Amino acid sequence: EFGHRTLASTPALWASIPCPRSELRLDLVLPSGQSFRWREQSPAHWSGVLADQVWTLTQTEEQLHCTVYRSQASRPTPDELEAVRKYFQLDVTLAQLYHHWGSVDSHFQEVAQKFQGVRLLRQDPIECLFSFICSSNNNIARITGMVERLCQAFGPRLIQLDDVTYHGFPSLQALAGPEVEAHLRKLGLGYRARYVSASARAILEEQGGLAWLQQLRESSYEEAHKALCILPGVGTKVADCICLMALDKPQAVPVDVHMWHIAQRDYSWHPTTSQAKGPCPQTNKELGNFFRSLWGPYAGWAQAVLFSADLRQ
DNA sequence: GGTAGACCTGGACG
DNA sequence: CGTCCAGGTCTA
Repeated sequence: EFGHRTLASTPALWASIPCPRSELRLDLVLPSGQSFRWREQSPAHWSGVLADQVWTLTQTEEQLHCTVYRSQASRPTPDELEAVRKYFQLDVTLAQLYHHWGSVDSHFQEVAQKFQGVRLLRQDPIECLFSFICSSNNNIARITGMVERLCQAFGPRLIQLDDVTYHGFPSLQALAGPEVEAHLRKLGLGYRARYVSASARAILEEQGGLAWLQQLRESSYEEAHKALCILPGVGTKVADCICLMALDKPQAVPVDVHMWHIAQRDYSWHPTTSQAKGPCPQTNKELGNFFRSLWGPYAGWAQAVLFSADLRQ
């Protein structure tokens, strides 16, 4: 048996974590632009790297089926499945949050019907940092390719399924190496080729390496957000992403075009205390606060719910 | 402190 | 085929 597995082709190799489509919708999470490393190689079967390992994920109505490629084949262990639960944060009950945002908001309660199972992935800081550095002034379609080539170039080779080889996300040492930028431009990363190199070296030579970054999962949102921006290619929008998706700051509200349109069309929002009228540093910060008060401690997850709906719209 | 102007690039539209 | 735009950040 070769190629990517399916629930039908290789039943004996799939374990299932109990999970209803209301709690998680793969087709509304993985390609939604949180991670750029999941592909639907097979219909309803999403494959990608998780915890330095390849997985294929598919879901029924009450179960989420998982299969792992580690050299002996076997269904996922109890601990390997745990890695999956951690990734989708399956302890955070979406049904509750949905009730709360719908309870204190009407427009949400409306869109919160057609779009369920939209949660946040608990991503690794490094992968998330550099992935979202490539997102600025760019489209999800492009970003995916850039991150794919980036990983192929400087990422550890994992395994090969079909004509697809998977790579662990590059390390700081890898991204800081000589002539990385020159290499990354060949991969068409554009002006962001420098941002990656600079940030890799900045973190590893001026900040304290990996330790500095990871220790922001304990810091406060305000602390971490402030900490990130000093990195090249990292502004408020990019920082809010890293915080929200990797740094465990659920109140982080990434403000961008989509969020600014939604904040002008669906909430008729208007910059109260701001000299300007458009997306200037000031307003964007204020806009975020507005959602943090509206939706609360998890204004970030709520954003992701609407943001996803707006994409497939 | 508050502002446009630009950028690498690849896909849409007029 | 030129103008715009996409999960914006860095600049005189």
